[PDB]
Amino acid sequence: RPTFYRQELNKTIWEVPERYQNLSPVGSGAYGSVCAAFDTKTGHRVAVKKLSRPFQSIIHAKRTYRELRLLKHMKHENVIGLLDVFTPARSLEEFNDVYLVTHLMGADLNNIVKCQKLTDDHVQFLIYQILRGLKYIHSADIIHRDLKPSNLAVNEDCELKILDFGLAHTDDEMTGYVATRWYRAPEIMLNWMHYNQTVDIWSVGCIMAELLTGRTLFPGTDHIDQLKLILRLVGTPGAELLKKISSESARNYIQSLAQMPKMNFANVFIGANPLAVDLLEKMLVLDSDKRITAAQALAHAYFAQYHDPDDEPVADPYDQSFESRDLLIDEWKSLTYDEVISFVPPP
Ligand SMILES: CCCc1ccc(NC(C)=O)cc1O
Ligand SMILES: [Cl-]
Ligand SMILES: [Cl-]
Ligand SMILES: [Cl-]
Ligand SMILES: [Cl-]
Ligand SMILES: [Mg+2]
Repeated sequence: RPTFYRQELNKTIWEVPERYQNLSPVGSGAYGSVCAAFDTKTGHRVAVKKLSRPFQSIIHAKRTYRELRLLKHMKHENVIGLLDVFTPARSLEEFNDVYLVTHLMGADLNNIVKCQKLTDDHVQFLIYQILRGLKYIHSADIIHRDLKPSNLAVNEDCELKILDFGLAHTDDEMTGYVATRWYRAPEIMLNWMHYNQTVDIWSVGCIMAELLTGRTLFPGTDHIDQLKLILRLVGTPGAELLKKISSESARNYIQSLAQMPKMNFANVFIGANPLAVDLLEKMLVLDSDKRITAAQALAHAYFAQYHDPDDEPVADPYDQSFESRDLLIDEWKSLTYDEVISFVPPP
């Protein structure tokens, strides 16, 4: 066990191993607080996150376990990984606090999109890396659920990592003119379907469109306005898809709208590479069964310059049976403690 030292930063106590030096606050959320630091063992600049109230309820304890399980599994060049996890506690009986350590990320794709002039080669490389990471995530039967520009880190060499997996966002967070909803698939925006991995491909289509034009694709002022923007571009549901729609709330509202045809994407995305237009038409489909998958998209001709089927790896299997398990707070807490003490750092 390393030696730990204590300090108070912005009214919070931080108790961390001596290896982490020069802690400086960089933000707070509802799930924790974050400090930048220098890691003397590896030489990296790191982000250290102290979870807030990790075991305050059954829901919160299960969420803490879920986050740690996910971060310990993800080992891929285009996905955020876990550098370290620690607790100052010396036993399960005194265990209360959890700290997570990752590489410190600078710019996100929002910063790139609003300030930089992107060539077609830039869009190719950025979307290629998203899809490479998504092939890996989906091969473990994980759904990201929250892909958007602020959850994609990008460095000076245009290299990209996927961040901030959806841990299961409030109704207030998705209300009104908010980027938190602009990238969500139409079948989940009003919970007309259960989540599945095809929702992430819709999000990729929205992101790629925004890199090509510099503008949000579906900036709705509320859920209904956003659905209308979507249906104007892709058309109202055809007979084949309506037959598959199980939700009675969806059918009733959908049938109240005048029918509209799918628009011509070459007249929407003026000047874009025709191969980019073709890929967008394969992502932005209402029938989620018919959307292109991440593995299929990597082989599309738009990525010919970067695609290498011997360098697009899949994940080890990921056991999610805990998600259907009913446990007490202290049982989730003990499971989390086991995962903290068994962590082995990357080479
Ligand atoms: C405006 C329609 C919203 C919607 C509702 C359901 C589905 N179902 C499938 C299987 O893809 C897909 C949808 O796009
Ligand atoms: Cl140390
Ligand atoms: Cl503790
Ligand atoms: Cl965003
Ligand atoms: Cl597993
Ligand atoms: Mg985020």
